[PDB]
Amino acid sequence: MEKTHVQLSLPVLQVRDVLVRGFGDSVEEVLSEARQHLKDGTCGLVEVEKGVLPQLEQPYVFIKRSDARTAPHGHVMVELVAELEGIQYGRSGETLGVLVPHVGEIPVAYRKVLLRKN
Ligand SMILES: CC(=O)Nc1ccc2c(c1)CCC2
Repeated sequence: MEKTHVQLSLPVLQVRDVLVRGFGDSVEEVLSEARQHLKDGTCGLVEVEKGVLPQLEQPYVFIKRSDARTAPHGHVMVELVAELEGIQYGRSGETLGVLVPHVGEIPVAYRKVLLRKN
């Protein structure tokens, strides 16, 4: 009975502050764990710039833009896509960032998203 989309405010973390640098050891695990942390309010977002991905652990979980036609209520519609060894699992739009566990790090911003609970 979960709705197809949920509005979330994600803490945006700087890469060098992140204590737990990924969600696990396989594509299926990272997607699962990312979803669980998103549900629990314990998921952060790192914006991708040069140097960021090499400082994080693969497989990566990205949130990517799902629709251009509109962004309801200020929350960009996004979906999850994992990457391992240059191969992506999911096909979507532009990356908003890479998801990581949040364990109390102080964010630099909050990113409002409307997440597809695929
Ligand atoms: C109320 C709600 O939809 N919570 C929620 C938030 C994020 C996620 C879920 C559930 C399941 C998949 C990821």
